[PDB]
Amino acid sequence: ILNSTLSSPDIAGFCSGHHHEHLANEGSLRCRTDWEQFIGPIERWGSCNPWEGHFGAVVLPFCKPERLAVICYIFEYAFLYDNVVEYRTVRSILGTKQIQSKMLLELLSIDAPRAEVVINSWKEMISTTAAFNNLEEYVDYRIIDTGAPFVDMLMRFGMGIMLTQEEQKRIEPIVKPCYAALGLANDYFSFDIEWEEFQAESDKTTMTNAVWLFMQWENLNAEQAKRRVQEVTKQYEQQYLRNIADFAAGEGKENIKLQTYLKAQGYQVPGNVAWSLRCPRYHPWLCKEAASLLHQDLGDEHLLGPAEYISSLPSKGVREAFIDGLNVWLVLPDHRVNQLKSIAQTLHNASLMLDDIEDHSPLRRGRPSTHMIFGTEQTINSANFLLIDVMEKVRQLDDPRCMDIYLEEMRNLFIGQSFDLYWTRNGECPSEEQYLDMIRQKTGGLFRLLTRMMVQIAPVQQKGLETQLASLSDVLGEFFQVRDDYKNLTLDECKFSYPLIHALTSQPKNVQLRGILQQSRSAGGLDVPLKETVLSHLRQAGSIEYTEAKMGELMEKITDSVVSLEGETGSPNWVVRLLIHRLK
Amino acid sequence: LGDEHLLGPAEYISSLPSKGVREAFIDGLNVWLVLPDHRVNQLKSIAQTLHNASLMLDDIEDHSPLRRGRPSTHMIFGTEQTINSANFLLIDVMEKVRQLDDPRCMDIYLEEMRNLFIGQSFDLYWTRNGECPSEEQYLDMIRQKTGGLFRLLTRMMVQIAPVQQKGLETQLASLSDVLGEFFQVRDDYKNLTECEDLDECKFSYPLIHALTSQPKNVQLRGILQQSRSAGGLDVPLKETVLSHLRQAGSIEYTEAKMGELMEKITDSVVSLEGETGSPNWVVRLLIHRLK
Amino acid sequence: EDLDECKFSYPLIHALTSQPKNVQLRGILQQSRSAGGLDVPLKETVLSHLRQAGSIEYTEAKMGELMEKITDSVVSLEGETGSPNWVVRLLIHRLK
Repeated sequence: ILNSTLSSPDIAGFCSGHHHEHLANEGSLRCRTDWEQFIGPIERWGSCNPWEGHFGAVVLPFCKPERLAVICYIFEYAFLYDNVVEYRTVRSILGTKQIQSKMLLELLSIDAPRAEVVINSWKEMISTTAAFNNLEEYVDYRIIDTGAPFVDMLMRFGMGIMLTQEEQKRIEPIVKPCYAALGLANDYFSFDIEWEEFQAESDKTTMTNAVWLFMQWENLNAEQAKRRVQEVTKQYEQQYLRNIADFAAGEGKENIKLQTYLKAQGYQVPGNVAWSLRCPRYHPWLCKEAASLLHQDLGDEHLLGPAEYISSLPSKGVREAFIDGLNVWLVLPDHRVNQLKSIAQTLHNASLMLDDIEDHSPLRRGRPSTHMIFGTEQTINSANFLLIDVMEKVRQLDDPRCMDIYLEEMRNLFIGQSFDLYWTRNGECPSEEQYLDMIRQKTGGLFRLLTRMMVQIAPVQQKGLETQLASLSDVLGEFFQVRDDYKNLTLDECKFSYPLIHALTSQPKNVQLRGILQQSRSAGGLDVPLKETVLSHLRQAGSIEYTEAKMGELMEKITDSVVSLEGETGSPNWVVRLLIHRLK
Repeated sequence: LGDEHLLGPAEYISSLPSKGVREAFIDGLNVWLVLPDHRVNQLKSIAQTLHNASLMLDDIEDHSPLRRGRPSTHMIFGTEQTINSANFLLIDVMEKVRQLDDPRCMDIYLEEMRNLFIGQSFDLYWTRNGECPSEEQYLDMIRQKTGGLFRLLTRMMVQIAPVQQKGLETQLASLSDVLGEFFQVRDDYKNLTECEDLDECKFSYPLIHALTSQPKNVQLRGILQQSRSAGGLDVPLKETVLSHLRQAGSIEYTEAKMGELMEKITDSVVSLEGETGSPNWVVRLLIHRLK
Repeated sequence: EDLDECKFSYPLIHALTSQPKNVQLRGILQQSRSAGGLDVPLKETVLSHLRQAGSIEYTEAKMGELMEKITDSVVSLEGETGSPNWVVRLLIHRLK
């Protein structure tokens, strides 16, 4: 039911084929006031056209009045949005953002369905915008460069109707006359000014416009450049009705909606034609009387809990005693010495707490493990928070760059433990060199962190020898890992270890060993006497002998690096000598 | 030796599509504060990274094989490897924080990532041991767990921004606490209306109103115990639970606090707008989008 | 069912042979062993990683090149025997 109640041909050689006013007119006006508020000063006459129709006045008088005011807001906005597309800089982005959201808030206020396609079409049109040969390829350029699909979807929003894609492909050739018309029809009048702007566009490439190409494509100047447009548009309008007659003879014999929708889509071509004839937007001189007309117109426990248990178990006390030794070489105040020992004790408890979960270890030190009294996940939280509690203490000891050292020896710490976990789930034997670098940056990483923090916040003069202590920490981090593997063999997770790499690198025909390992990774844990066999093979191939060739080589390089420090710095330290002896 | 098996879990959780809730909110607070554009993107990486560390851990404690469709990280890369890379993303974040060029920004970060972890500790009690919480303890657990990533972004965003503006933190922080309630309560309501809401024996808002009032419903406290023994109820069982909560009216008492939360959120935006005097339509594009 | 026990097939071998750093593929084929059954959501993911790495494209080559060797060899046997085998072509044709 098209309402002509409020909706009131040879144009320039071609073209053979709203009463709410202020509700629409002022609705457009609000846009200009709002846009100047946010974006920038008002400019070239908008969709208004006092005599031949303020866009929607003639272009779409059939839009439902209630949405039309917002559609006129859109009509102005779509114009205004293009009108400029045709601290302050970020505010301009901010100025964009807000008034950008003003439409959606208002547009989604009326209804969802029609907006959906319209929303999708709108950004699609903009995306399409961002050597002419024939007429049709520029039509493909300007079918969506006019915004017409979005506009006729906005016209489909005009009466708030949808065009299903099956019918769309059906009407795609049916509306192709009009779809291609909006291309050619728009240029004709726009060209008259666009080429005036084109003649001022200087840097212009081949000017994207049907008409101006026609002056020089085949040297059919103006009246003949019109004539091909006339040959297009006078036909394209007759052809529109001719195809609408074909539509009337075919798809739209009594097709109700698309018949009334092509009726509105039939006033589209005359609506832009009537609009383009005498608009101040296109003829600025009218602006003054046009403007003159407008002048007339919840606790603490349950998080610290798991940390209390693992910090109250019988400890060996190695990491805590390494700092006790180096301090004699390094000399730092007692207040700052206990601080680091608290950091070392906390961080070490974080590593062990995540261990038993990541190696199924049901007990440690002979007592129940920490993931059996508080749960598997409540333990992970406590670990992920102790990593934050250490950072609060790192700041506390006064230094700006002591934290960057912590943030580096913790990336290296985690980089190595990732590799170990790979080699144990996706069973894969690492090489001897690749195993030595993993235990280098996963056990010695904590020793490095305690070393490079002490050698940085010490009362100066202990910076030249920094490298040497980093060598001790690196050569000693290895020692613990290659000494634990013998203390642990004299595998319940079948963890690849230093003796075991030698076994499966010296006999690549020891089928039995691969089969006491794979039975351990599958059933879960080697059973009691099957471990007896695994010791036997390692005894028949060296391994046990070889591990004391590296426990010795390491034990000679530790004593070599200790000697250098003592002599180079005079003071003979004896805490480290006692610690080294008890380690043997 | 290399650096691939650590960042591996991070890349996978980043890949899967998302919503943009954390991202859009920062743009909403952007036009009340006039931040530069160089700092905001640096501020937006902390939101993506920290929310990703949350997800990888949360799936571990749910045993949910899939997130949104595509599989979870703890089923492609292993629980042990996904926990390790999760703790690395935390340390990675505290590198971006000191790249923001401010001393007390770090203090803010390690003050609201401790309240973000007390809330989770409580939430993991009430599911492993099976203790029905109180209605007010629960409403305090969510303002810290899911409303803690919001306060952390807010207070940081007002400390980095050009100072000028007075103690806007007072009203702006209060917005974050209430917005975290409208998000968790919504997630609970849009589970028992069509699920995995009860497959973890997870206590939600409907389930703490039907369990305190009607305190002799021996049927419900029997199907909430089968969950802890079978690792999740079956489809017919939940239709019994869902019909059980209707009689208690919990589905009706959840939609009553949701309206209050949307009223207190609306009021705060209006009151803080009358102060600044610059209508932030972006926050209203959000507000209608969650109704 | 081939991935249900992770029976190494031609496409899977080429995918792992080509990319040494497709950590995801290594991970899923371990989930297969650790649990016992590759679920459907994971099984769809495996197929995608092959296509992005080709693999399936490589399969057609051998599966078509093998057709070259047999077709050429059968003609050779056809000539020397002096008796046209039409029943081996039927088994061949009903196999394509």
